Amino acid sequence: VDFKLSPSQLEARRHAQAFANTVLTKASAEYSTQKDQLSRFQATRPFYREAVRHGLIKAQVPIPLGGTMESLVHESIILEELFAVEPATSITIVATALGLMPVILCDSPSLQEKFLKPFISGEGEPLASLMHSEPNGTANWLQKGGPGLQTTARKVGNEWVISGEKLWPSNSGGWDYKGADLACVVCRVSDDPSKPQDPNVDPATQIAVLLVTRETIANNKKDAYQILGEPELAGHITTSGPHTRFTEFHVPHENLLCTPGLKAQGLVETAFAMSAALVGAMAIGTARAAFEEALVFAKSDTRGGSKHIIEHQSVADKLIDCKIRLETSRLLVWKAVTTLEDEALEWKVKLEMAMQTKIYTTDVAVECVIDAMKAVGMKSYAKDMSFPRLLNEVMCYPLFNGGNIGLRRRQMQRVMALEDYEPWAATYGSS
Amino acid sequence: VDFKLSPSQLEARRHAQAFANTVLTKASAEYSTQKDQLSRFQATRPFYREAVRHGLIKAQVPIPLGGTMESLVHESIILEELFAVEPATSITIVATALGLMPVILCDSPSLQEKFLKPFISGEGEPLASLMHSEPNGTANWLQKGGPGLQTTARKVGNEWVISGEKLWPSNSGGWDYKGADLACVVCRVSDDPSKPQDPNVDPATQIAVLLVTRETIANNKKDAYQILGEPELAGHITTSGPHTRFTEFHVPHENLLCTPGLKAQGLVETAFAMSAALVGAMAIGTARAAFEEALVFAKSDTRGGSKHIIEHQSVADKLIDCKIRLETSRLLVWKAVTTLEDEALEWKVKLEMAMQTKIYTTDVAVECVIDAMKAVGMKSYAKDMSFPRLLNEVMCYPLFNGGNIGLRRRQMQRVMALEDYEPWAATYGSS
Amino acid sequence: VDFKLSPSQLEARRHAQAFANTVLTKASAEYSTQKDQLSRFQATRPFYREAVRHGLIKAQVPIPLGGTMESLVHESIILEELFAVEPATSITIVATALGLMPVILCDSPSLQEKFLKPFISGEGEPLASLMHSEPNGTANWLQKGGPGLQTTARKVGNEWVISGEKLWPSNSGGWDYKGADLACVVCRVSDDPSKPQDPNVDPATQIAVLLVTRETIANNKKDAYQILGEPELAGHITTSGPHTRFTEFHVPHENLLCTPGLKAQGLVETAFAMSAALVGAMAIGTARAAFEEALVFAKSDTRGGSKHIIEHQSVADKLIDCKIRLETSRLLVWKAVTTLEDEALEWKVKLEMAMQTKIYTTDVAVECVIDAMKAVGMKSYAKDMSFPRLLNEVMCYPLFNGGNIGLRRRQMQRVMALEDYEPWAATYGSSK
Amino acid sequence: VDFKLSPSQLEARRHAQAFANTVLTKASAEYSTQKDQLSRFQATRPFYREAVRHGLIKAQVPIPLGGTMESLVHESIILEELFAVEPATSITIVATALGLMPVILCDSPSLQEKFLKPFISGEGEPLASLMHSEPNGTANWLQKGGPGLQTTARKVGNEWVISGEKLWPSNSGGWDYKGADLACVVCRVSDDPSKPQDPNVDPATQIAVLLVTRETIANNKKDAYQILGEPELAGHITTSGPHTRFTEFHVPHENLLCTPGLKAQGLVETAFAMSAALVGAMAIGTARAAFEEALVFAKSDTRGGSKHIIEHQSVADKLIDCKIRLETSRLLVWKAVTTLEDEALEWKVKLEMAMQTKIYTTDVAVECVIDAMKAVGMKSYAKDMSFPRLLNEVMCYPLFNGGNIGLRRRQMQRVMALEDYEPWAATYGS
Ligand SMILES: Cc1cc2nc3c(=O)[nH]c(=O)nc-3n(C[C@H](O)[C@H](O)[C@H](O)COP(=O)(O)OP(=O)(O)OC[C@H]3O[C@@H](n4cnc5c(N)ncnc54)[C@H](O)[C@@H]3O)c2cc1C
Ligand SMILES: Cc1cc2nc3c(=O)[nH]c(=O)nc-3n(C[C@H](O)[C@H](O)[C@H](O)COP(=O)(O)OP(=O)(O)OC[C@H]3O[C@@H](n4cnc5c(N)ncnc54)[C@H](O)[C@@H]3O)c2cc1C
Ligand SMILES: Cc1cc2nc3c(=O)[nH]c(=O)nc-3n(C[C@H](O)[C@H](O)[C@H](O)COP(=O)(O)OP(=O)(O)OC[C@H]3O[C@@H](n4cnc5c(N)ncnc54)[C@H](O)[C@@H]3O)c2cc1C
Ligand SMILES: Cc1cc2nc3c(=O)[nH]c(=O)nc-3n(C[C@H](O)[C@H](O)[C@H](O)COP(=O)(O)OP(=O)(O)OC[C@H]3O[C@@H](n4cnc5c(N)ncnc54)[C@H](O)[C@@H]3O)c2cc1C
Repeated sequence: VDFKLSPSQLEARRHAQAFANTVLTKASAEYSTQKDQLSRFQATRPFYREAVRHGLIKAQVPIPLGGTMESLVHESIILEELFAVEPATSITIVATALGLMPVILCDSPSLQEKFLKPFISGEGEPLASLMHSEPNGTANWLQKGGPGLQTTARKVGNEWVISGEKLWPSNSGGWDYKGADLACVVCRVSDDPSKPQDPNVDPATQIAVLLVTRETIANNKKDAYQILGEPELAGHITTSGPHTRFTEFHVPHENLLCTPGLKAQGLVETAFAMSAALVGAMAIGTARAAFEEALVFAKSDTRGGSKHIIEHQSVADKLIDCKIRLETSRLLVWKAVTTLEDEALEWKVKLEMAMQTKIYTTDVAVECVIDAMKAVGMKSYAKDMSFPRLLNEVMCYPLFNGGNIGLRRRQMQRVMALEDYEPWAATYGSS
Repeated sequence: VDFKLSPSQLEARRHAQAFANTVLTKASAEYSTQKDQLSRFQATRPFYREAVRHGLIKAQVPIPLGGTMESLVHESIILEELFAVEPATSITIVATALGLMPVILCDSPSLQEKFLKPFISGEGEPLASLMHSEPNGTANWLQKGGPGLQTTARKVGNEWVISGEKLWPSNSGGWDYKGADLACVVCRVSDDPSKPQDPNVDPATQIAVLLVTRETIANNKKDAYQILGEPELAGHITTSGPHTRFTEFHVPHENLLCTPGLKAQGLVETAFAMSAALVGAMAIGTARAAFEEALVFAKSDTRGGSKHIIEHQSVADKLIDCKIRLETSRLLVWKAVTTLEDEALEWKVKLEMAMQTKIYTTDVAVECVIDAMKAVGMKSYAKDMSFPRLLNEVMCYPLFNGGNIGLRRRQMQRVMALEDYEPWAATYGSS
Repeated sequence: VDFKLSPSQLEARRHAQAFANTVLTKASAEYSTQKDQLSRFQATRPFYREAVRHGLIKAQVPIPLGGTMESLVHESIILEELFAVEPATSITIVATALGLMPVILCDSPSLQEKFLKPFISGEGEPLASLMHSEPNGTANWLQKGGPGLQTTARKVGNEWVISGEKLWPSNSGGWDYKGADLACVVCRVSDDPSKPQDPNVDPATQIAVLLVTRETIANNKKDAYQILGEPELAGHITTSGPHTRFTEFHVPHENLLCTPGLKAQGLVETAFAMSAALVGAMAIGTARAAFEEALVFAKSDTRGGSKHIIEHQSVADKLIDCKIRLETSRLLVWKAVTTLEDEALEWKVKLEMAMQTKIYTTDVAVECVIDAMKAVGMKSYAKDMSFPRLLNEVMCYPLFNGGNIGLRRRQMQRVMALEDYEPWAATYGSSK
Repeated sequence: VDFKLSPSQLEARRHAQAFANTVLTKASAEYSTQKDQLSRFQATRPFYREAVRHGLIKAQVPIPLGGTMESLVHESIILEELFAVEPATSITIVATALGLMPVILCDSPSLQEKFLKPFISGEGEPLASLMHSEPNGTANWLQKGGPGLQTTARKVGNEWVISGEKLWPSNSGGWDYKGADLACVVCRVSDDPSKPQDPNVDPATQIAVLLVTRETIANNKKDAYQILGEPELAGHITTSGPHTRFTEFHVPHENLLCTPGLKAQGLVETAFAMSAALVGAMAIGTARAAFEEALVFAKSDTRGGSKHIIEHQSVADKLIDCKIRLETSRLLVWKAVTTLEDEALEWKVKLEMAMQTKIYTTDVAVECVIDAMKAVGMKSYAKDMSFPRLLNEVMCYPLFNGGNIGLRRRQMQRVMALEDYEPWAATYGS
């Protein structure tokens, strides 16, 4: 076993660090003045432009598919460096990666070649979005006997017709509310949308993913695709994840990602299991920023006494606790992405590892920031330090990309409950 | 041992509820338009006027002194209800109450009579402020061999001169920066302000409190009292606790609160101990709002499944923990304030009890809000729910009114180390 | 709202401390030499005898029933003091109180006179036991469509016939495996125990509670009542809570506590709700022993340093955390028992408050002992300090008297899910 | 970066599992029958003899020194599997390993050849002990201004004379109270043993380590080495770790491990930093055993309901928390022992990683056993299940090998305060 980093992993970090300090630091001046989420998203566009120019969007796509992604560990290193400085724009890149994911993961070379083309080109500001989440919630989307997804699709002649709404999909409306360059819209197949899901059919068998571009939207009536709102978020205030409504929205059959059913469900699951592991690097960056600020304060400030506050056992204990959390978190992330990439392992082993990573890293990032604030004391509470930003940003992570309580713990529980569950298969091999 | 609320206690609750619901619910429409801390604070003035009209500022002064304060339990119940709805204005009442505490507590009926006058009157918008906090910190203000406080007073004729800076004390500059109606100003006595605090005298013997009114500020040079800045706070965005420089600020010897030394220190200590216990009522209110919003949602939203989410064991567990935290917190506060009102108990017993309460209630209120958010899920992260505001507001409590790590734990630690410490004396009497 | 203790409350404390110090401290010399759980329990009998002679068994019964119990706060005070010193015997008093509770709680003056008599007499060592728990578990006993209690009862002639097994109930086989003086056996009614519980009958309608005395077991054939085993416990090593089998065991109709069904269930629930609140006083006692052993040590020992270890912030933070846990716990127990005594409040309100109390106090006591051990350091791991004993003892509380995970949180969850749930009813009263 | 185990790491696992199953499972029948720490310890001798015969004492010594230790990850793997079955004897192997460390780590080929020889032989049941801990405690043993260690040493001609008491060093008195085969006794230098440590000299500059054998004990007066007492322990009931008193105990100058001072302290510091990391494997072993037992139970028992209790979210949440604690702990331990083997990293980087690991893994292993018990419920409280044993064993770890509160957090805080502290040097290089 090995923990050493290669020259190009070391370079990937140097490059991501450089980008963060030279480019992303300048972003606050532009978005801090805007009146709302959308404007603050729009003021972010030139920084996403620079990220594309630096190859960061191209690096969200595997090498065999024309991108530059060297590995999932390189990816982890990049995300942590970025989120250590400024989640603005950084969150657009990662939201774009998710959106590309069902396409990256399908076994259809011609579909990939067409749809990933803008994203590997090294230019523009193309945006991808995985449109899964809904106003009514999705923790229970695969629950047999339940409502199911409220965005449905039916086949009409040689087209699919989407009806229903999405909420929260990052990047989905695009820069101008005329759409992301690529959106993957997860639908429940229903022939009469006003009929409840059949309580006797397994919900996973009814799942379709329909690709939807700016062109698809142009080719529809204006009212067929409405943005009804843009949530005002506690943190990550520069992202866009609108409330969209599809009313008799027409999509070409050739935009069906694969055959509706368990394969389509499996592509969503694998995309979201991969983000589950990666999202830990986001959490580590944010909490690393809280820890490093507090550490530098504690080593340079006596707080009106006769020694630096790091010499007080209780200040030390908090920073120790922060340190341990960050350390165990990065290890777990790296273990998990490395598990995901191992072709010898059963999916359920990869899935379980990814769930654990998401649950642990996200919950523990929150503790890390709060402890860092407690250690710095009253000064962490005013906006001339980073903490107020960090505090709101960190609380996203346990909630988002499938909430720990409703989704990730339930997915893990389900694997653990199977007869053939091998707890240590990712470590000690399969028995 | 009895827990039953009196008719006067239930009236105070009803009364505080009616004020919060009819008056403080309107506050937000006003201050959300303003674009900085002071603008927001001033927009709060009409609601503080209303609070004086409802007699809330007068309810802060005991009966034997012309105010209507019935008991500390009444006060606990009042603060809980205000904070469960709106910390705007509510925070001003409490900051005013802290400001008046040292006057309320001193041996001197003529000073009590002259300075409390505008607060017991029922008219105007009088503000008070107890000015202890400094830019360099205060956790070590009483450390022997330390630099002590940096706000110092010297005796020059029939006057005291103040040199130094203050940060954070809420209300200190009044509505307009011409000063609070009654500021107490905790000072280190130094004949030569440019000489370091002598490392050989207990710092608690150099303490002096000087009463500074809007009049004193008018009877001084325009450059003798300056507001250097106003912190943009993470939460409690409508409060004012600015950066204040005293340069050659002249104060009448008659405005001296008591004898410099252990008595002056004891007065600051007794004031901050009372606020330590009462701060838990603010923290309970903020957390109670988080819990009840989460509870109402759990009991009425299925989150796209077949049953209300409270029916999920993991969701219920979160709410159970919130509930427990809130219940133990309230008991501890009521026990704390009762202990402070008992005249048979030594001071160290009331101190230790008050310290516990500040530490517990404020740490646990943060947990309660985060858990409530986790139980609600993604929805809790947008501003059509209260949680974003509550999260920011709740992170104030472990940090403010003497942070737990630096101040309250060491105050408690000092007491427990004393040779004659009786841990259970507030419960089973002294032996 | 008022926290002062009365002279009679201060007397209950003094009396219990004196009892614990002078009597209960001699018990270890006796039970430590014994080779198994039963022997350790038997070696405890002289100390239970002394408990009776000090009237501690009579203070488990209300005054209106000929007992000397003054209140539930008095009770809580007494239990903290006893558990702060030694849970041997102390556990037997409280097991007995639980076993007496269904009888104490019924509305049947003649049964009370009859069955409670030996416990109010100040004589002998009479044992009671609430026999509910079972080999297969009880967290799901009331689950519609589940198998339900495996101890069943059927009426034959003017008698009931008990079939099946209990496990865990303290005192249940009495001093000698010939039975507690009074056991309340919780059964599910069933005419043919070979048949599964009916999945369309609400389980709570099928509950029965049968009084089983030493007289009742003597009147049965030898193999109708058998002790099959005695669990060897991590802590509370001197308590007895055996594995009992009933095979065709005959009980007289006159010993049925009340009509089978919801009223039987309500009796069990009420008793376990009361014990839920009082179990917190037992947790408080154990943890307080830990906190105080550590506090003393921390202010007497420098651990080769120049200042007493209480003077290190990390050590203080532990003790501060222990103290906060003990103070908040005690407040909650007094709040809960006080709420339970409040006639103006609905059952749901009392139940919820008791569940919280059990959950909080028992979880947090564990933490309190572990932190105290961490504060003292390596020395806390050797049997010449109390900690090894306290750590095994404290882990019982979250698991026993209805575990927090399977039972108590489920009970509280269910109350919280009711449309008419008022969270602060016990503080601010009901909104109609 | 790589997580894959080599063929020989998987073989070391198989070998440790098989030995734990075929041999260690029979230990309890012997020691349970016994009445006190020592007799329980002595009842363990045949199982150590089998550990030696299986090559396990030899695998505690590096290959350059004639042992068979393949690497510190192999070691981590070996200990995890041992402690997941039975800590008895298992503990004796690691106490021995620690007691050999300062000889393994010194740079003195003649001391190494001489003192490591019994332990690489494959024969007997030789024991080693690192005798550092004392009745008055050791968290403050390096405190300038303090009393310092209370076992002192002074030079008399061409020998050293030891004066003081040790408490807790596992194995120290050997099997029969006539001493470990090798003990490394750590003393403070004091010409006058009744004189208080000079408050003006750095205590680290006065540390000495003296090698004591069964022969050094034999060559002394009967009453110069007294075993005063044997603590009865909450768990790990089969170890010996006596209260020992040296009164005028003569050691040949040649048995002095190195030059007194910073270097002797450094040998002790490195030995305990290595153990600080490996001690995490033990804690994983105990906690894994708890977790596996609770998992098997939850997947096959309905607790009188209609479904396996693992289908209840509250139960699954406990097992998810245990699983996470174990997974993070193992990753951390492997990161730490690897960090320690990296010649390119400075010591303070290695120290800090090791302290993190001891603190995290041992704290978290406790919560893991307790959460496993709570998921299982009442039945976990009785001795027909493993939990009562596992509960007492697991509380050893946050407290032993330098307790977290007094020793390991202070060693870590001290590193974090240095001007040159690089938090991420072990991950992102210097
Ligand atoms: C809304 C609001 C209202 C406020 N109202 C008032 C008011 O009315 N009047 C007033 O005077 N102040 C007020 N303040 C400030 C408040 O009282 C703070 O608690 C005060 O500034 C002291 O801060 P601190 O406890 O973080 O200590 P600091 O001195 O700032 O220390 C900072 C941190 O350093 C560490 N530290 C320092 N010394 C030690 C030590 N000896 N041991 C262990 N750790 C140590 C601790 O981790 C501590 O948290 C207000 C602030 C806010 C935001
Ligand atoms: C910045 C940001 C980016 C986002 N990116 C995307 C994106 O790119 N694409 C996308 O599709 N979505 C995205 N989302 C949404 C995000 O992925 C959410 O996690 C998602 O909406 C599901 O939320 P939830 O986990 O709270 O589930 P919900 O269905 O909203 O359930 C909420 C809560 O109900 C409870 N609950 C419900 N069911 C159960 C159950 N069966 N068992 C136990 N508890 C239960 C839990 O407490 C849970 O937390 C984003 C959101 C944000 C803020
Ligand atoms: C000293 C001592 C004294 C005792 N006194 C008595 C007594 O006087 N009378 C008596 O009858 N018993 C007594 N007991 C037993 C005690 O009351 C136990 O709590 C009882 O056996 C039930 O145990 P349990 O809560 O673990 O439930 P179990 O039914 O055994 O379930 C075990 C575990 O399964 C899981 N589980 C099962 N169902 C669910 C669910 N629906 N949801 C979530 N999780 C679930 C939980 O993790 C639970 O902890 C005593 C035990 C001891 C050690
Ligand atoms: C099975 C077993 C095997 C062992 N093996 C060995 C061995 O082989 N060799 C050996 O030498 N020892 C051994 N030990 C002892 C073990 O290494 C202990 O950790 C050691 O004695 C140190 O104890 P301690 O950390 O509690 O510190 P102590 O000095 O005993 O202090 C105890 C407590 O005091 C407080 N404290 C003291 N100073 C401070 C401080 N400055 N700051 C904050 N808190 C402080 C802390 O809370 C600490 O936990 C063994 C013990 C056992 C049970």
